[PDB]
Amino acid sequence: APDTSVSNKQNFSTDVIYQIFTDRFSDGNPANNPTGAAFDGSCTNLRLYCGGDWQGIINKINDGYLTGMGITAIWISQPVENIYSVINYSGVNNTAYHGYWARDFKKTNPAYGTMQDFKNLIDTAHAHNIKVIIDFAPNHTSPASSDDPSFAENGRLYDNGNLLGGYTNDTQNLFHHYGGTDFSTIENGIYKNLYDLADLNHNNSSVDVYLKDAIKMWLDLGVDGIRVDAVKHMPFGWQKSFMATINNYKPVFTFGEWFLGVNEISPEYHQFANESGMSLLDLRFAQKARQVFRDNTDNMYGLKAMLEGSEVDYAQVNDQVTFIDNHDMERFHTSNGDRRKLEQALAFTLTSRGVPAIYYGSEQYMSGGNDPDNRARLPSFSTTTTAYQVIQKLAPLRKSNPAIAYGSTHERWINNDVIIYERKFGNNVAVVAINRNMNTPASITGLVTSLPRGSYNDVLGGILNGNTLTVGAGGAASNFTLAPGGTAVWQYTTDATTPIIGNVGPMMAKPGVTITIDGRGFGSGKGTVYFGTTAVTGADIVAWEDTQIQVKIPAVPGGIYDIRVANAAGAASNIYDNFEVLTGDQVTVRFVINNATTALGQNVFLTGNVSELGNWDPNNAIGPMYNQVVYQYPTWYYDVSVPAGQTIEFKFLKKQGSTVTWEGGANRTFTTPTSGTATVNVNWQP
Ligand SMILES: C[C@H]1O[C@H](O[C@H]2[C@H](O)[C@@H](O)[C@H](O)O[C@@H]2CO)[C@H](O)[C@@H](O)[C@@H]1N[C@H]1C=C(CO)[C@@H](O[C@H]2O[C@H](CO)[C@@H](O)[C@H](O)[C@H]2O)[C@H](O)[C@H]1O
Ligand SMILES: [Ca+2]
Ligand SMILES: [Ca+2]
Repeated sequence: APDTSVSNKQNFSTDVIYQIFTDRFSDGNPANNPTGAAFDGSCTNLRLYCGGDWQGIINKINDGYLTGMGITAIWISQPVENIYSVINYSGVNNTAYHGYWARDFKKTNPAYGTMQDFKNLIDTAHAHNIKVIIDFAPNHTSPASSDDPSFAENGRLYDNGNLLGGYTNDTQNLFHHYGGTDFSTIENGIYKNLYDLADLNHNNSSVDVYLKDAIKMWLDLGVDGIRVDAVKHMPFGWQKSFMATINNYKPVFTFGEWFLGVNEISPEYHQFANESGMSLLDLRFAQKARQVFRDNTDNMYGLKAMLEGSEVDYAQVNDQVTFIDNHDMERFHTSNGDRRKLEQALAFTLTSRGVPAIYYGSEQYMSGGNDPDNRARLPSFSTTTTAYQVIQKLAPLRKSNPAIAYGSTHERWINNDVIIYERKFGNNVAVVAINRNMNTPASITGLVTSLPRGSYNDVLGGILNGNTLTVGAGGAASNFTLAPGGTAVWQYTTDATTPIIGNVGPMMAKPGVTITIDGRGFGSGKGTVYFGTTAVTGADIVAWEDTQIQVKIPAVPGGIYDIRVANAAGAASNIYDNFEVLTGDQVTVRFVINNATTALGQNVFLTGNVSELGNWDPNNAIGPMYNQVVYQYPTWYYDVSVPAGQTIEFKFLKKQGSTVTWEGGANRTFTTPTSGTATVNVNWQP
């Protein structure tokens, strides 16, 4: 199948995602609406159900509203059954319209529809070449007070109708009971409760296996992607085993949100984005795009520097999901805001690297403050707004032009208010020019591009005051004036003759998993795939064609490998790095060490003899370990993903700056479980 086929569940950079709060989009079946205090058909109380469902999305795919726009992926609210309570917080009533207060991850939320309606949604979407991404929030169940069991449904968790337990009188320890987080430390935000949400305990084998069987079920129903909620609030080691479960079973694109405050970007934000096996929502992209296109708190050098920083500080910049607003921020379009600012921000995101997500209602110029104001029902299904037409013209180029789906980003011209960047992949080119200044025309001189000679017509059709670009010999464009607010897109596509890899998915799996390598110039004759120096040929390559290769991972040692393709004539591609071959299936083990006293700046880490523990390299050791909430200093603890069913050797070590202090004595050994979790409790060997 080609790389752009709806069948490619692993990579999404040729797609445009439309993010739908299911309840606020379209009520196609009123019979399923919540009644009573839980419902507000006028949708003026934005904390209640307004009635929107999966038949509403099916109807908007069928009648062409979403396909007319060129949307190839929808991201919907979490599909699982939620609590039915109307909770009153300080006079204001609240319901699970949002889908985040789960109670059974194996059933659907009936307000959205039945299992047959979810299947009709998947088959309709797929028959119209639309991929379906779902939210999945394995961090917690719902609001609960252990002191007051009558509040809400007391965090209760069910398994396909069978009650597993509640927050009050949790004798099985399905949940954490450390109090509520004050967000002071990452550790404090993982093991304590977020607000009043019953925090699930993933170190309990029953919660662990349940959440993994639950996501496999949704993979079997045909979903094509998962957005994992609250990744900043769950142990990294448990998330790595959760990702391994998906990838070793039916790998689909998975991403989450590490939230960063205004310009406060974290290393661990990037660390996790590189280590976990999942992609992140690009907060830095959205922040800078609002600072430059919306609030004018920074200028085009700020935007250039963020686009320059991302290509090198993300391992997979093509898997980062970009956006300009979403459910957690004020809407980009404000009341006194010029609509052209939104239309430029949209054209920028749709032609920029990554996987673009469009928040529902953007194209209908919705405005609103933060939650719940940014989640109003969308007011209209007009197919003639300028923003609808911008998406309609640009979104197809993700499928048709490999430079927008996969290419590099190079600023070809810039000043305080203007940027012209080129996107490049092999022979394919796209150039985009944006003038954010709404009163001054910008005089463009000396623009050089990679386009061949020709008179390129603006793909946007002049809608955002764009112009034709006249390109001469050597990519030099003749000068032009970019209109106030002007935006133009020019492109050229041809076949590549050489292999170029644009994306690989999944990026972490064990031997024998089929990975998808997407790009151009692979050719129709089966060739060779390299994991490091290891050649994979013939029947281990499941499918080979010019834009897509599907190949089984060879039985190589666990660790990080570079991938490379050679077509049937021996021409080799660029190197796709940072691919993690896992030693096998994973389980998360908690490691606890007592009597490890440290100095100022000295922390405890773990390493051992498998790639998952860093293969005895102190710089690739796991940690720093934790020591405040589940256990207190001098006892340190940490949840680590390790290969299932085998004996690993390992040792702990303290590290302050460059000095590694190893504990003495002999190496420790431990035989990991086949599934579920385990705890290892040891004492510092001097
Ligand atoms: C819990 C969230 O924490 C971090 O993001 C916050 C961030 O701290 C704020 O500064 C920013 O202004 O808003 C973000 C959303 O609160 C973290 O990195 C996020 O990834 C995480 N996001 C999730 C988590 C929850 C799960 O409940 C959602 O909240 C919902 O639950 C509350 C309480 O039940 C409801 O009343 C809300 O209406 C729901 O949105 C967040 O929206 C989601 O983004
Ligand atoms: Ca309904
Ligand atoms: Ca947690």
